[PDB]
Amino acid sequence: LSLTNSSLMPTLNPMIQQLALAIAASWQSLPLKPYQLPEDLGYVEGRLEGEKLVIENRCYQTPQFRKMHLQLAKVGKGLDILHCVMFPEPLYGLPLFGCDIVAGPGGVSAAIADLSPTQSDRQLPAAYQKSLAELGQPEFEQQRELPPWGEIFSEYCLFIRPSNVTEEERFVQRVVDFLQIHCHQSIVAEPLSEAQTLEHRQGQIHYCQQQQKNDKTRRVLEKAFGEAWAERYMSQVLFDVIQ
Ligand SMILES: C=CC1=C(C)/C(=C/c2[nH]c(/C=C3N=C(/C=C4\NC(=O)C(C)=C4C=C)C(C)=C\3CCC(=O)O)c(CCC(=O)O)c2C)NC1=O
Repeated sequence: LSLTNSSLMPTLNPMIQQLALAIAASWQSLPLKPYQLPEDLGYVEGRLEGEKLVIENRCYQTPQFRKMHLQLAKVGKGLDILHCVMFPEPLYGLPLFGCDIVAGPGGVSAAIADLSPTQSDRQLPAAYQKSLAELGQPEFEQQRELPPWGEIFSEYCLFIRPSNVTEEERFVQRVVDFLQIHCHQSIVAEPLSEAQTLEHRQGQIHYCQQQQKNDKTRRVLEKAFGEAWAERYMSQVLFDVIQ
């Protein structure tokens, strides 16, 4: 999963670079297998009437994680995006790790990270609640309220505009902490019952359906590739509904 030869990495916002490295480091020694995206996608570029969008995809799986997708993107010279989701295998009932960072010439505008529930009661498993609580409440000067579709995110969801380098680093460290908890819980998780697996699958389906309501992503994709491409990308590459 080496990022050493990434074409985008050298030109991305430093917070995005550090987060990409931290995600890759978390995954590096796992029992990884490739996950083939639709059309074996790995790098793509598109332009219509405006700026070009350039995307680099990395995607893996393990027995506990159905799909581990790290996607870096740049629109034109200055708009930088990191997208990451670890989709759980429903059999093990783990939450969804996700993060999104958007940055421009004015710095990072949006930083989101969560471990999101899949249970019918919309709660994280008890072990996650406990480990997350023990991190303490992080201090951020510019909190942002989630849009309605963001009901899918846990009570521990971060959504901020970082105010300075200190906050950028605090946010990255909290994502590192989330990944450490997630990787640990994955090694103590056992296969669940058919009824429980079903429940968790539905939580993941709902997560994907709600993520597809995000017009901030959709507009960026549409401006570079058009409506049909954006719909296929969001529904098949980013947030595939398992069935
Ligand atoms: C893949 C391509 C991709 C694009 C083009 C993208 C764009 C993107 N996402 C954004 C917001 C956002 N992004 C998210 C969250 C997520 N988004 C996610 O993909 C995941 C996994 C999460 C959460 C774990 C949220 C909650 C917002 C704010 C939405 C809003 O303000 O309405 C914004 C607005 C930034 C701002 O208001 O400062 C843009 C331009 N994000 C992307 O990932």
